[PDB]
Amino acid sequence: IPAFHPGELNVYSAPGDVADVSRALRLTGRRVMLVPTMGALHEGHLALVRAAKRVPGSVVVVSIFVNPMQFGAGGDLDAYPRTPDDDLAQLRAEGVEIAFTPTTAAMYPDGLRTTVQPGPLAAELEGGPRPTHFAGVLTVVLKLLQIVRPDRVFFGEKDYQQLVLIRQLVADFNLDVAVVGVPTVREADGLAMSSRNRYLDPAQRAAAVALSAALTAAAHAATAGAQAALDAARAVLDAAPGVAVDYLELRDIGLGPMPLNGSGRLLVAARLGTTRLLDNIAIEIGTFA
Amino acid sequence: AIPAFHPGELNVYSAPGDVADVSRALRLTGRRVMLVPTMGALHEGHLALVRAAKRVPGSVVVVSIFVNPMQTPDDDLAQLRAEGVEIAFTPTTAAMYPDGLRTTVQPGPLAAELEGGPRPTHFAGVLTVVLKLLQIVRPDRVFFGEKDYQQLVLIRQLVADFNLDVAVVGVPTVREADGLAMSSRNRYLDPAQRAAAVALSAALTAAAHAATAGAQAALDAARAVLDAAPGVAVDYLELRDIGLGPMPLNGSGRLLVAARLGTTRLLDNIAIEIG
Ligand SMILES: O=C(O)c1ccc2nsnc2c1
Ligand SMILES: O=C(O)c1ccc2nsnc2c1
Repeated sequence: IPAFHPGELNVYSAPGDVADVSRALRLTGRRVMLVPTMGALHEGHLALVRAAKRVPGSVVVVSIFVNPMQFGAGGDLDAYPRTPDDDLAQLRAEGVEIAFTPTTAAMYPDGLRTTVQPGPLAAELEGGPRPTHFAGVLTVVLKLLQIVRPDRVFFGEKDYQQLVLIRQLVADFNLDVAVVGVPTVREADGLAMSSRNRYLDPAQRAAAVALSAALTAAAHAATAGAQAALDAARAVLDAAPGVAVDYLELRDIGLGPMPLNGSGRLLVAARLGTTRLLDNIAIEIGTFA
Repeated sequence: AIPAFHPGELNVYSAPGDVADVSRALRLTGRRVMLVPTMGALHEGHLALVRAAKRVPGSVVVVSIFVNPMQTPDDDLAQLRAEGVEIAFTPTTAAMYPDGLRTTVQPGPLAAELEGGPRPTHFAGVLTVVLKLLQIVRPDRVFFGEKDYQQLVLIRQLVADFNLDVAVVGVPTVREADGLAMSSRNRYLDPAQRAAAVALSAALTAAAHAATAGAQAALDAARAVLDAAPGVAVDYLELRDIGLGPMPLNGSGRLLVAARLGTTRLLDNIAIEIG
């Protein structure tokens, strides 16, 4: 065990260090909560930390790691926002006791060798033109769960397809961890919080409200059935200046090889300039809404 | 409430949640959980894995028996009983794959080589079920035979690459009196094939002793012995480093062979020390 100073923020970069501290904590009965992040932390992340914190006897581990394997070549990786000074200040403000900030060399000492192969859901939606993306995400989340061995792991619903694939990973590999999905945190106008919102100029920021407006409109229209819901969202997106829709799809909650029944998820992805935004919402169809 | 566990008797569990609960409860009581994965049809080679697991102080031995569709019950169970194994884990296919084949493990490029030649997806299946069994049973140590050497290397890659907290223990191949590596396939060999099959081990041990004269003398001694046998179709005979990369100029390596006798595919491998 490296030093662990309770009541303050302990930062570990070595996987063996956080693994040893985590195990020692669990053996003294603390329940270890993991919040995996890519840093550039905002209130949507602090909502995950806060949910983890309110679990009785919890110690919270927040990982910060910009995982190269979920990024495609073509500039995305070098462009991802890195603000580590701010990130650690926020965690200290929140009373988090452990930040895990591994190096690429420590995570990938053998490059890409054994990896996770997701099911067919990973080839759709965000995965369509980024066919290796979710293999990257599931591989890193598997390693983070094995290093930290948390009791529960916390993800935002904003990246809903990712949350679903993570539940698949946990079920399919019999992982002994509870996956907690936490509702999206939104700006006062409805804009889903995201580290990539910083890339919208004032006009794009004004226009971006159309995603959440479209989704909320669709959720209320849905008393009138699926067609109405989808046509309401499309009309709102169509009225928004310079919002370029990539997909808008209504699916079952598990996103899967089941037809939509009464409860669904409506998902949108759109480009504003170069910035791609995602959002989604729970939908109840007809009698159900 | 934890399922029933009776110390000193064979406790059989078919439900993954049950063996998980019992393994967790036992480890908290000061036992060290040892896992021996098998596909049943047990022979002396499997009992040597059991015996290695049993000698760890505080051990409780978990033997899984599961025919992995992706890669006699009573008799197997009696053998485990006679060895004093306290837990057998006998899941159905449905209990292991309740959502079918969905998230799986993709091995590194080693899985494309050697055995991965005729069976390109074989090792994805083995690594997937191995990862699952490790997560269900969460053993301190997991035991595999050296006879499936490439499999063992790939397991060790799985464990390192996914940061798994288990010790992988490789146990030397158990052999018949004439050196033939034990395998349930040996029983299909007719008398002429069984007599010729001894060339695999004879070639390898000849090479291991010829290796004081260097790598080419070792390979040439092994080929000469295989060349002296009738009806032995050699699929490969390769000298690699101990992690199955390229053999270095000297130092430790491993020599692997595979051959077909009739319809039966046999494999064998041995440590080699170059010069
Ligand atoms: O930073 C996040 O929003 C985030 C969201 C999902 C993640 N999966 S692994 N690391 C992740 C980080
Ligand atoms: O029965 C065996 O010889 C055997 C050998 C290796 C295995 N990896 S998973 N299940 C396995 C079973």
